[PDB]
Amino acid sequence: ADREDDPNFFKMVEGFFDRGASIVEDKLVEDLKTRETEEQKRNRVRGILRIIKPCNHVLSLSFPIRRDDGSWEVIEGYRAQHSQHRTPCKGGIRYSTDVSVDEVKALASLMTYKCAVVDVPFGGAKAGVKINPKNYTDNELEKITRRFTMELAKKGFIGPGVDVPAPDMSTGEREMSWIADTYASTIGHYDINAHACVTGKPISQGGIHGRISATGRGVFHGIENFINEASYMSILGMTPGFGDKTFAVQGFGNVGLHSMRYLHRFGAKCVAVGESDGSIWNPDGIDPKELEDFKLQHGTILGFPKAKIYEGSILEVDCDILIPAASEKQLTKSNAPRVKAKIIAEGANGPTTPEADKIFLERNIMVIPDLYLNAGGVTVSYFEWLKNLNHVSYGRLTFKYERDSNYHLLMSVQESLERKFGKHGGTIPIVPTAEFQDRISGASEKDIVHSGLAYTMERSARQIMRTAMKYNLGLDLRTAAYVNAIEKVFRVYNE
Amino acid sequence: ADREDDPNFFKMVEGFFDRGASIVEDKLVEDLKTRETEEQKRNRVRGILRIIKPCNHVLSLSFPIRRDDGSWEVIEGYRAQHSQHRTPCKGGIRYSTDVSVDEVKALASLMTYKCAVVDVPFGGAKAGVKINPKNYTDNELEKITRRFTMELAKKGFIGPGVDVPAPDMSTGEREMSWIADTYASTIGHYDINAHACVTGKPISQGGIHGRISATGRGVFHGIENFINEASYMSILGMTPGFGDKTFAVQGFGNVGLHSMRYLHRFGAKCVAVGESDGSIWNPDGIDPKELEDFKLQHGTILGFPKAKIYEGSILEVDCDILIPAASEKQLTKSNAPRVKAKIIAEGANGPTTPEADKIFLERNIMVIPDLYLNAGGVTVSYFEWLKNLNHVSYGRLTFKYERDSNYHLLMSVQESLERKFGKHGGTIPIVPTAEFQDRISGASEKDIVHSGLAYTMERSARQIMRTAMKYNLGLDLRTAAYVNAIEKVFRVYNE
Amino acid sequence: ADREDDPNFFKMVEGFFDRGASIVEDKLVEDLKTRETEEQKRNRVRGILRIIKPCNHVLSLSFPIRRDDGSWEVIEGYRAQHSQHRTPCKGGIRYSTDVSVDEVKALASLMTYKCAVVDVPFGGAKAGVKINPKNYTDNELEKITRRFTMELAKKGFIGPGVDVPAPDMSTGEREMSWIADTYASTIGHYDINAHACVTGKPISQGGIHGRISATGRGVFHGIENFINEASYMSILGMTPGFGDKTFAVQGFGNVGLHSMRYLHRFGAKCVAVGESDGSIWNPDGIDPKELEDFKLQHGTILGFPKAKIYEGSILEVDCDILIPAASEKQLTKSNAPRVKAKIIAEGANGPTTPEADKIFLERNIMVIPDLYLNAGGVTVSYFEWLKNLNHVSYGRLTFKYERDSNYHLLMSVQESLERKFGKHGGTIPIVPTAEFQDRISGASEKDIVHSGLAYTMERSARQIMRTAMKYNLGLDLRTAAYVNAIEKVFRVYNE
Ligand SMILES: NC(=O)C1=CN([C@@H]2O[C@H](COP(=O)(O)OP(=O)(O)OC[C@H]3O[C@@H](n4cnc5c(N)ncnc54)[C@H](OP(=O)(O)O)[C@@H]3O)[C@@H](O)[C@H]2O)C=CC1
Ligand SMILES: NC(=O)C1=CN([C@@H]2O[C@H](COP(=O)(O)OP(=O)(O)OC[C@H]3O[C@@H](n4cnc5c(N)ncnc54)[C@H](OP(=O)(O)O)[C@@H]3O)[C@@H](O)[C@H]2O)C=CC1
Ligand SMILES: NC(=O)C1=CN([C@@H]2O[C@H](COP(=O)(O)OP(=O)(O)OC[C@H]3O[C@@H](n4cnc5c(N)ncnc54)[C@H](OP(=O)(O)O)[C@@H]3O)[C@@H](O)[C@H]2O)C=CC1
Ligand SMILES: Nc1nc2c(ncn2[C@@H]2O[C@H](COP(=O)(O)OP(=O)(O)OP(=O)(O)O)[C@@H](O)[C@H]2O)c(=O)[nH]1
Ligand SMILES: Nc1nc2c(ncn2[C@@H]2O[C@H](COP(=O)(O)OP(=O)(O)OP(=O)(O)O)[C@@H](O)[C@H]2O)c(=O)[nH]1
Ligand SMILES: Nc1nc2c(ncn2[C@@H]2O[C@H](COP(=O)(O)OP(=O)(O)OP(=O)(O)O)[C@@H](O)[C@H]2O)c(=O)[nH]1
Ligand SMILES: N[C@@H](CCC(=O)O)C(=O)O
Ligand SMILES: N[C@@H](CCC(=O)O)C(=O)O
Ligand SMILES: N[C@@H](CCC(=O)O)C(=O)O
Ligand SMILES: [Zn+2]
Ligand SMILES: [Zn+2]
Ligand SMILES: [Zn+2]
Ligand SMILES: [Zn+2]
Ligand SMILES: [Zn+2]
Ligand SMILES: [Zn+2]
Repeated sequence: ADREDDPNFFKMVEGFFDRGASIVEDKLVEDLKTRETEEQKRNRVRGILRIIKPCNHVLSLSFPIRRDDGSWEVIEGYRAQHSQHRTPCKGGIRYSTDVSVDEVKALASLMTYKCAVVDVPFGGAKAGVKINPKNYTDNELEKITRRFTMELAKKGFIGPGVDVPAPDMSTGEREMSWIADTYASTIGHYDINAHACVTGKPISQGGIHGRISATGRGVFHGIENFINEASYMSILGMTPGFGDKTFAVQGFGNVGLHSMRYLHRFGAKCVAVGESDGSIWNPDGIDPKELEDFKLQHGTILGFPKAKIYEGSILEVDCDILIPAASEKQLTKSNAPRVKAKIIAEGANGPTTPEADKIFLERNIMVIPDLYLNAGGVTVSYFEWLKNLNHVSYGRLTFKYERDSNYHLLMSVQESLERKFGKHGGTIPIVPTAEFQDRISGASEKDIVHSGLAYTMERSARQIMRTAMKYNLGLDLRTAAYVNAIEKVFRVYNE
Repeated sequence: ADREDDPNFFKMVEGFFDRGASIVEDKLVEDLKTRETEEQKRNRVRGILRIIKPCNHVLSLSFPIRRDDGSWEVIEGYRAQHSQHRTPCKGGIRYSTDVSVDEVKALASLMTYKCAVVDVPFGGAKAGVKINPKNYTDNELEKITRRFTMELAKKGFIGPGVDVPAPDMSTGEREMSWIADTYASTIGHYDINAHACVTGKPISQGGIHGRISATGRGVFHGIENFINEASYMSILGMTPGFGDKTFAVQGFGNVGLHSMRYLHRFGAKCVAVGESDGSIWNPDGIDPKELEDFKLQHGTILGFPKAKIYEGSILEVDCDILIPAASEKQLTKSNAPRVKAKIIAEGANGPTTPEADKIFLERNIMVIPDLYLNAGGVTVSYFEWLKNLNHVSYGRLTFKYERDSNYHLLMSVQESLERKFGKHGGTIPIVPTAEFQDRISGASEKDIVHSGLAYTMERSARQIMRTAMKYNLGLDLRTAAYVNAIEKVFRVYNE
Repeated sequence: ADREDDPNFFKMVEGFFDRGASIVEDKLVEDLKTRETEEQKRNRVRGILRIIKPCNHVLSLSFPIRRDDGSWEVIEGYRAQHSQHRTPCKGGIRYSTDVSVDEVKALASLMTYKCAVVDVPFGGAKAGVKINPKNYTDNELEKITRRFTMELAKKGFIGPGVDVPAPDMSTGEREMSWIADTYASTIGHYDINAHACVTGKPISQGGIHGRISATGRGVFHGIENFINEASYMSILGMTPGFGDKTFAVQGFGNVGLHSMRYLHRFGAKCVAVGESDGSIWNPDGIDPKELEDFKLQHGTILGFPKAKIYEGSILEVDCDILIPAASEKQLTKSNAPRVKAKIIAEGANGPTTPEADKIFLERNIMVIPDLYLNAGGVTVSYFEWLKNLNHVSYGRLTFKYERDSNYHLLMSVQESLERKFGKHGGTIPIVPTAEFQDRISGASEKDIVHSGLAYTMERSARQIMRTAMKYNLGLDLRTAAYVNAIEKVFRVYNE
């Protein structure tokens, strides 16, 4: 959404993909042990990547909606299913007038690779409805998200075993609660797992802890996994830890709000927030809760008391971490050289262009790629789907057993020691640390979503770092991610 | 029975609901953050509350049977589903002549509120067939069970993801076995979950441990949690603990007997048991096992040696704990004044009417409401359903692994204690407690049923107790319960 | 093919089953509660058994294939399903020219009793296709197994909850991956468990760790569980353990190879390998990894540098353990007199005829029977089917949480101890041993596969031993197995 650096979104991801695929093409051919080796392996690798790139299924919908004034409006909509190498497909629904089959094809291709980076067992899919939800009433929105769902279900583009959606820009809990309900009510009344047909749902309708803040929490973790690796902080020329540093977020939505929230909590200082109508600034810090508070009461952030209204690209604030948490293609050729930050935390899906990437590369700015950084969402989504399939709130059946097993464990160590040091020690009590006391009943659902997220973010950071160093990609972390993703997906097509 | 206090079962439970519905009314109202405020909320609340109360679907059957002698007899039956706010619906099949669409309706609703109290994710449901089983041969009872399953199946009132029935009065393992068999042999031949279609099954047919005795056991756990609470035991004027307590039991069925078994087990003296033809009595104690033996032997509890035949309402026996475990509407305004017991443990479904509830409160008899006490049934039926869904005996895959790990964990405390106390300590064997040795391979199925039930019946007892004290219901435990059932259900309907 | 002791495979297996039944007939009768005592107790038992013996269903197939050369070829095939007392049926697919309806029938019956022995909740089934796989192309072997999958799909002889096939002779990962796909391509396109329709799948395609290796790994465990019971090695006249031991293996396929791997890993010297074009032999040891490389490089074992072409029945090689791991009816009345080994571990399916079983009995030769010994297969098959159902890799969500739990757990022992022993201890570190360090995150998938298998095999080993002694069967391990399989399947037969 720019001027003279606005590449076709799908091809822009194909561009990233194609790059990380030459980095491994040698590795893939060497891997494949096919008896007809040769270039008849080089090419059967060439064939396989050629099948991965294009979305397998796209469905373009035109369906009518009775507006609230009575009039009829033909509402446009698409869901692309990138890959089935794992079913079901996974990916959000976006309500925007930028929605096009190519944008939605791209977000789709971005989603399989996002799930490969964090080893989430879904092929990618994405959906968009070409509307601007500020122009519609809640009742209209409901009328839309439901009719969109009925069309998806009858053509096989939603369903717990075939394709599971999620939230995105201008969608969220509410519209997730609608989709779930119209599918379960119609196409899947007999389907035991009907409410696993979409993620992002309200806690009470089958959703999971922290799903709303999930993408932003995972954003904090991806940054932490690098903000603390001195290997890179050296190459950057700045010091480890969050306690030093300063950041600005583009976008105050589910991603941005929660990206701010957590970075602030662990010490970092938010100097600048912006949305589609302006940006505010104050190097002394902006408290996410006051900002949020103000945002909720005023429909905008502009004119926040404890900050100035910043004239100028927030992308170009003076800060250490810039977090694009709005939409795509916001860091482009023309404005990359003015970025002033050292780290670009890609909250959003593909907010930086290939050619901004190259500016950042040689300008020694670390772009942490969307592929990995915003996969907090699908992770905690996958957890939500898994919650649905399992039909049990994590911990429920085992809390009392482990609280029990653990005192009996602890009591074993007590008794053993008292058996030996009869009265020299006397009564050796063996009791939980405050922190083991919290852990003592086993993981709760909240427990699993935080730790399982961390585990994923730290592990997928690692195999990005291990892969970045194995190929000397330096700060080009993006293509390192597409290397692991291309790697894993090819494996499925391979065997 | 009772002819002057025979309220229509559905409206009666509707009453209990409404009551609890009022005390939350201000709470629910202030919770919901709807922007359109003031009293558009208060309507919203009794608007949602007005959808909860009525049953969504009720299915009336008339189907023919060929009796043994060769005649044709027509059997009528019903199944009511009260909610789908949780899929599937859960609820028993009862075979009595009292069955009417209405009692099946009230029973179903009761099941919805029940599962809410007890955090089981099922909407309530219930069936009934208008036969006295006693009057049919085993072969006939089979035909009736099967054809009634086919009717429920075709019209979609049974199925693992729609509606999982279960036992009730005059049905047990045997019948569920036939239900599960004709379902899975016809409609379910393809369902990987065909045997999750019903619960209460023979363990050999998909059942779970202790599902027969599970509602009895949950009765005990429910009584215990209060009887061991000094706050209520002061108010009630009785000693904490089961040691000094005497109790009587109306009904000697699945929940009748096993309630006796577990209460007798932990120290309570069962002085009297009743059935549909009379009661027996002995304030020196009746042993469940001897009584069970005699009953299976002579089809009647009457004429049991070690206890006299008690002339009169066993409900009115002198005792600590009165446990209705028969049909509904047995403690009424007629006989509520002269009950004698200080704790009513509603093992049966809706056994004390609201008129009695009133007397009991200002008499300061404590009523543990069926809502919370007999949920030990679904809770294990929920476990059985979960067992079927997972297709593994709990523990099977982890027994050895957990056995080994605890051993190496224990070993690490040892090798570390010796690493410090070189030889003044010597060799310090760290060994499992006899009880941690039982708990060393991890929880078996049995362990999950026992412990999961215990956790459940207490976690729910606490938030009942907490809600009694927050709204000063004192001993109106039922009203706190519905207050919690409502609060949890309402949360679904609006969010 | 033995020209004087070739019983019809099905009847032969019926004999083993008959044998065991008359042993527990008195047992089944006495347990049977039945009011109708007497011998109408005996006759229901024998009627039920009369139901268990015959296969419930057999599908015979004729379907044409157009060969690579463009000619038309009528491929015959079979699937028999023997029991549904557990759904789905389980059992391998076999490609051979021996595949007859009677052979397929026998193998399927062998599956139901096999899973009964190892407590794998599957009725048994088996399919063959009457082809020499050596005589067809990869392309032709795909058209065949794909069309066979379609024939099996459309008549209900494959489906994740109806009948889950798996590998067997001349089938493997590559065929399973086709079955799985062909099924999930078509019929199962909406099935959330389409990929659980078959086991043996590649790991990237829903397979499980070590399932190729699973069966012989259980052959190892099953031998191990017997080779270490002094009671049985006494009777035998051999030393406990693998230390000094020596074995020959008929068959070098998926059972033969890994049986030979694992036995070799834990001591034993493999002295003969054999296939269908001959045997090799070397008393001083055949290293399995060597023989694999040579096999893989030469498509045969004959002329393996480190052994001599053995001439003469591999079944009569001098060794401690003879392992038939090929086809059935290898050890027959003609050559059983000449077998020389003391433990016959039946990794194959039905390798030993009944007349040869008799000879082995009175020769004091312990045949560890197929029924139990090669059930490592289904068990790990079971594990993968569950893997597919649970849609999560084992441990994924709990690793990080368990790590921190154990560290705080130990940290609790540390600080508790330091609180007592102020400075007379000083700093009392408590750390994981090396072994508990490996388990400190919880069980990985392979962890479960390895310990789950081992658990299953030791437990099943025991209940066979337990049965043998109680029935004074001594070395008739087979009848002990059938006696458990009959016991277990019966008792499901309750209405
Ligand atoms: N769970 C999720 O929702 C996940 C989201 N993502 C990605 O992160 C991005 C944001 O998602 P989310 O934050 O949920 O969407 P939301 O709609 O919830 O929040 C959107 C934010 O972006 C701002 N914004 C949009 N366009 C611009 C612009 N051109 N210039 C400045 N600010 C702008 C909006 O401001 P205004 O309100 O003024 O338009 C708002 O602050 C998307 O690209 C999404 O794909 C990644 C992973 C998961
Ligand atoms: N899982 C369950 O079974 C659950 C059951 N409940 C409730 O428990 C109650 C009993 O269930 P269950 O015990 O399974 O039924 P059963 O058929 O198992 O046995 C019921 C017993 O109650 C007796 N009885 C019935 N009505 C009367 C009466 N009016 N006066 C005296 N005795 C009577 C019967 O006597 P006879 O045999 O002589 O008729 C029989 O002995 C039911 O109301 C059920 O809804 C609640 C939660 C779970
Ligand atoms: N999961 C499994 O695979 C399980 C298999 N089994 C049983 O084990 C046996 C084979 O399993 P699998 O290893 O999969 O079969 P494979 O297809 O893997 O080949 C087995 C081996 O047997 C050899 N062989 C075949 N026929 C003869 C013969 N007449 N004389 C000598 N050697 C012969 C083959 O050599 P050639 O190539 O020359 O035929 C090959 O080395 C069957 O009985 C099967 O049912 C038991 C449990 C599970
Ligand atoms: N937008 C917003 N979300 C919040 C706020 N406080 C908590 N949350 C989110 O609400 C969900 C539940 O929060 P909590 O109940 O406080 O528990 P939590 O897991 O500690 O959540 P976190 O505070 O993010 O770590 C989490 O997703 C939180 O991120 C808030 O002030 N604003
Ligand atoms: N009718 C009857 N049931 C019993 C008896 N003993 C146990 N049960 C129930 O039958 C099932 C099998 O009993 P057990 O295998 O001993 O299991 P358990 O959990 O240790 O038994 P309990 O703790 O007494 O419930 C359990 O659900 C018991 O509750 C009995 O003597 N009579
Ligand atoms: N056919 C064959 N299988 C092998 C060979 N080496 C290992 N495997 C099997 O392939 C699987 C993958 O091996 P690993 O990742 O090393 O796992 P593992 O659990 O340590 O396997 P084990 O060596 O049997 O203990 C396991 O089932 C191995 O048994 C081999 O040389 N040939
Ligand atoms: N749409 C979000 C999350 C998708 C999901 O939760 O499935 C993303 O870009 O990753
Ligand atoms: N009908 C039983 C519960 C049966 C079940 O769903 O398992 C009750 O009223 O609580
Ligand atoms: N043919 C194999 C089947 C194993 C499986 O089901 O994977 C056996 O005899 O056990
Ligand atoms: Zn349409
Ligand atoms: Zn959280
Ligand atoms: Zn009908
Ligand atoms: Zn029990
Ligand atoms: Zn056909
Ligand atoms: Zn392994």
